[PDB]
Amino acid sequence: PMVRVATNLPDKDVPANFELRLTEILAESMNKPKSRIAVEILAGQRITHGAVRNPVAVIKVESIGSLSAEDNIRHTEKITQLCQEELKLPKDKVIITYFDLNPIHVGFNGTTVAAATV
Amino acid sequence: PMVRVATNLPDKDVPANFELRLTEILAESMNKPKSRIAVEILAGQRITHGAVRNPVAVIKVESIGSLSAEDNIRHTEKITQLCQEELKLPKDKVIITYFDLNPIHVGFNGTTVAAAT
Amino acid sequence: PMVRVATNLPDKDVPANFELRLTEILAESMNKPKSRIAVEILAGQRITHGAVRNPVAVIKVESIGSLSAEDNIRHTEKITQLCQEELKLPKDKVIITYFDLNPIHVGFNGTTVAAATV
Repeated sequence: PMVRVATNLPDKDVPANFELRLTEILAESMNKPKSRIAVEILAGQRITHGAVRNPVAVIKVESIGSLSAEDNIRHTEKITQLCQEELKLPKDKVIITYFDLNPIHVGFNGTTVAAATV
Repeated sequence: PMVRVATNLPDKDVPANFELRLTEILAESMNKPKSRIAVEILAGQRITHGAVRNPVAVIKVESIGSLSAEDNIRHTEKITQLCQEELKLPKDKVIITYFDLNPIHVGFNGTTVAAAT
Repeated sequence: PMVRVATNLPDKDVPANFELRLTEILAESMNKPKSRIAVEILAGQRITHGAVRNPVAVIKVESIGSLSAEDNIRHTEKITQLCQEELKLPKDKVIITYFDLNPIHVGFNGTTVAAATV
């Protein structure tokens, strides 16, 4: 999984261990190994939501599978909870998009995932 | 809807009200509430186009619906016009990608849009 | 094609000609004109992979076509090679996602690509 978290909160408010907690949470929720999870944090961004600069997080999650309708309810609960605890965001200021990728559309280790598997 | 605007133009050239105008324009063009539109601006970025640093804006629009073939002509006209007026970019330096998302693939307010609707 | 390269390597380690080389390589591999290739570099980013801050590159490639199963093997090899030569990344620290866009979903020159073509 590849995760991008963008917030208008300053970097100061995103704790040093946030990426590590998000990695653990998604490893468990998605049944994926930590060694295949990347997290990018962009803080202090110019973001509006509803045309106001209230604190907000916009999150993108890409994965090959583990993104069923039921799975995404669980991932959303867990990610939203982490944002509430660590960033003090309200739930209506956490926006997540999930991209369920075909293995022919992911390169890793010098080839596609499709070309590396049975 | 979630909109990301990246440009190699300096932040100076992207006026303070750009996000607000883009919000209004897309609320009207897509028939969605302003309160459900997020805009991210990344200015002063390291971007090339044609392998040199000519001014460019690269825009991503994610939405559940309101992204039909006909809709996207309209959105493109309006977004491009705003970039012409406010950033002084030519229309061939405004590149937009639209992602039409299934409601099971969007989390908001602690659950998926599908599960809430 | 619209290409986004995010790395936790400092900007210093991403040479000034990286975008130019990537443009040429993808123009050739994807049979697309240089004048329709944009490359964004985000360097010095807060990125973890496997919950560590080891050097990593996360790359997104969007295009109308030129992203078949076979094409993507080739693109992955060439992009990974460039990252090895210029950024000194190991191949298991280069992650690429490919998005194959319908022409109705791309705005360019003030209209959609679909609306501008035969």
